[PDB]
Amino acid sequence: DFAEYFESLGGQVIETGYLVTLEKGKIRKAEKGEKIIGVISETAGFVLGESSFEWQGAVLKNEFGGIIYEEVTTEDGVKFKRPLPNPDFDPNKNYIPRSQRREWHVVGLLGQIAVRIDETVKQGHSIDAVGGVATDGDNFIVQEITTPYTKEKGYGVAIVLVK
Amino acid sequence: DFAEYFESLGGQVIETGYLVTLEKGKIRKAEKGEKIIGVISETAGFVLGESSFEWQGAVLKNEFGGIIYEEVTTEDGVKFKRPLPNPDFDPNKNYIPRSQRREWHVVGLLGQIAVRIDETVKQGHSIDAVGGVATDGDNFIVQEITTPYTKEKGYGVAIVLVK
Amino acid sequence: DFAEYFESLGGQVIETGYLVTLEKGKIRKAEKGEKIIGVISETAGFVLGESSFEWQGAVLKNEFGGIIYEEVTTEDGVKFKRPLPNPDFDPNKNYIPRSQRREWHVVGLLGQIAVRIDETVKQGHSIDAVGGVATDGDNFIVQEITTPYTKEKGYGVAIVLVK
Ligand SMILES: Nc1ncnc2c1ncn2[C@@H]1O[C@H](COP(=O)(O)OP(=O)(O)OP(=O)(O)O)[C@@H](O)[C@H]1O
Ligand SMILES: Nc1ncnc2c1ncn2[C@@H]1O[C@H](COP(=O)(O)OP(=O)(O)OP(=O)(O)O)[C@@H](O)[C@H]1O
Ligand SMILES: Nc1ncnc2c1ncn2[C@@H]1O[C@H](COP(=O)(O)OP(=O)(O)OP(=O)(O)O)[C@@H](O)[C@H]1O
Ligand SMILES: [Mg+2]
Ligand SMILES: [Mg+2]
Ligand SMILES: [Mg+2]
Repeated sequence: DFAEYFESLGGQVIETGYLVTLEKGKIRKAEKGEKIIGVISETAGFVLGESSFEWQGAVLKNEFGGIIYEEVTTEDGVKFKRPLPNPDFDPNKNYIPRSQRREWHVVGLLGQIAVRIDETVKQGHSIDAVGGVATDGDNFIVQEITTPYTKEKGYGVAIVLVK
Repeated sequence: DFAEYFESLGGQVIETGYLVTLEKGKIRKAEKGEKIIGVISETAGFVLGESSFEWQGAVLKNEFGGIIYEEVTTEDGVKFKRPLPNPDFDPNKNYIPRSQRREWHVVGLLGQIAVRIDETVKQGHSIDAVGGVATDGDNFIVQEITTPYTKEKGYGVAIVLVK
Repeated sequence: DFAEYFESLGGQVIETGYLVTLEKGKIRKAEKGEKIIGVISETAGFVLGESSFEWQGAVLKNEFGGIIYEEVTTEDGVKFKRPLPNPDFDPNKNYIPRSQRREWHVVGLLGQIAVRIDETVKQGHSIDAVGGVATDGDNFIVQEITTPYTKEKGYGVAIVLVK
């Protein structure tokens, strides 16, 4: 799937397959009526927001998150743009990537993503969520149930085409 | 466009430009009312699901399609994770990529994608599908008709912005 | 965000953060009721349509934008496909990339994108657009207001999750 890095609300840890929603700029399990933005994913071929690499703040950024470049002038003026390092930056601090912190999740936003399902979910049918687990409903299109629902497990797994 | 690999229902071959839908976990031409998931595409800059590379099953995967890693222990315990090869795997078998099998299609899910249109389709207007060909309707936004509809050809081509 | 290159309608220049729509196959600021296709973006990790590289026309393309390949035959017939150069192509012309022309914009279509907001926009709430600036409404989900609305500036900045 195509995915993005998001932060869980309580700094929780939402296991893969649960449908997720936003509350105060963070992700949690999705209940009914609530809008499903995606599914926690381990299958993502393309994911945005993994500063992996350097602290997300190493360079300053404008109001729209874009790297602020200073314009440097030289030999009667060859001009080039170079990034504008943060005042708060610390090379004394040691950086841990987002794919190693626990508050950070890979959330799949588009494509075939495997989802936790209940007994209600059917092939060729849409879905809602309660407890973050899928249940027959209004959204996306269930591709195929891949590991069928059992009461002992509490869940099954279907591929849903999230768009 | 941003796209994904899908399998056609009868192991068919759906030519590029046709709008497509799902039936029992596979793709076919899209008729009316049916949900359009995408368009067969030759313009995809980013496509998921092309194992290209190795048999999709070389390594085992959990219930959510994610690579199962075994935890290996060493000199009083340096620990690292290594993939867990399939029992069914055969290095005696010779592997053909998905971009060479005929049941596998590049399906464009997001972005400007060229679509087969009829006489009804107009600029700045939405679309439906019948026969997999576009027809004036409710979905997406027709960017521009690029090769206008003729009865002799049976179709025209418009760029649609699929989202 | 995941983004695409688009051309502005009057060959304008739409600054980053404005919501945008289509009119006659081109982008302009989005007003009310109109469909929001995206937001001008400087944060795009993946963007399609930047020929960067060579004139978009160097090679010929079929009716669906896909590279036409000629089939070449050799020593009793090893066959390979090679691109089919345009009649109109000029190696006497010198090529300027799309990321340097002014009519070409990076439009973010999916993911967390920073957007210009008014006084009305709230956290956890949907949006519409007037003047291309966000205003409380029906679309997407406002993640967090990052630079709060002031009358003196005329706008604030919120992260919206465009899908
Ligand atoms: N001022 C700083 N200078 C350099 N590195 C920093 C700074 N603040 C935090 N870090 C790095 O970030 C990690 C822990 O802080 P944290 O990443 O939670 O801050 P953050 O700015 O909110 O980033 P994120 O949004 O990725 O959580 C450490 O790996 C540390 O190296
Ligand atoms: N058990 C196996 N071990 C190694 N390679 C295999 C195995 N089964 C199939 N293949 C490879 O897959 C190709 C044909 O089988 P096929 O790919 O249809 O199986 P599949 O597992 O359904 O994969 P896909 O979902 O890509 O079709 C051949 O290129 C062959 O090398
Ligand atoms: N016939 C041609 N042969 C080679 N290069 C060309 C040709 N026409 C335009 N260009 C290149 O394109 C740039 C200016 O023309 P322009 O790109 O607007 O044409 P275009 O085909 O509409 O491309 P785009 O859709 O990117 O605007 C120059 O950098 C020039 O090198
Ligand atoms: Mg943080
Ligand atoms: Mg198969
Ligand atoms: Mg042009």
